[PDB]
Amino acid sequence: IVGGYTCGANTVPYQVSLNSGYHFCGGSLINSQWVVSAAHCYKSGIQVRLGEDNINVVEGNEQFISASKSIVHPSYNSNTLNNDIMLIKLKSAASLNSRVASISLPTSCASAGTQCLISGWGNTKSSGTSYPDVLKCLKAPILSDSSCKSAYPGQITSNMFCAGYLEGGKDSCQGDSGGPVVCSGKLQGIVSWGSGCAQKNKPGVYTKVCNYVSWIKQTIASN
Ligand SMILES: NC1CCCCCC1
Ligand SMILES: [Ca+2]
Repeated sequence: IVGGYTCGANTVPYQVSLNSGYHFCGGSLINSQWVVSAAHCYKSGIQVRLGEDNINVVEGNEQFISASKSIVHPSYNSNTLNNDIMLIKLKSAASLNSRVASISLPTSCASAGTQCLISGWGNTKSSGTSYPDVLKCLKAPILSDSSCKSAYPGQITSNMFCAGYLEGGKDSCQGDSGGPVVCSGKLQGIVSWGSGCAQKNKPGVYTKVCNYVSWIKQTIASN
């Protein structure tokens, strides 16, 4: 997260870190045994880490649970990043509490102008590299479809939205991939892609979760 703030320990209780020897992606806990992330975060050997703040120190509220399976969206295209969504099932159910909690799926899509919370352990620099150990947060509005399409001609599908600031300076970045965009207590987006981070007229692009609610529910119900 570039141009954000330190969230505070366990203030984003649905935020997970995906770890394969190291943090490589964010995710969102949607019930006791399932996490939603980006399809471009797919890999084998995933351990889901819940209750994290400092991802380099065991602080006492963590639960470490290996994934039993991952399900990438059937229509995910890794070239265009259309349908950039994946479900991860935990080998055992997480113990839910104030610091480890699921985030509700949307019942309807969020509109341009809606204020959202974006979070993750990604790069905090727009040029060069610095990775924070503690969770970073960014408050950012959803942008209009027209401004999103104007920013990224030929690349924005009906399964994507832009959020952030056309002036730059505030954005998600490398390592935030797969993490949450939460608006009015609902998971509306997944950190997906962008051209660099925090660059003028290149806001972050996010997977439009409301389009996938039926798929998520049905997949969970049979897996
Ligand atoms: N805003 C994006 C975050 C996802 C990873 C690519 C970097 C820029
Ligand atoms: Ca920790």
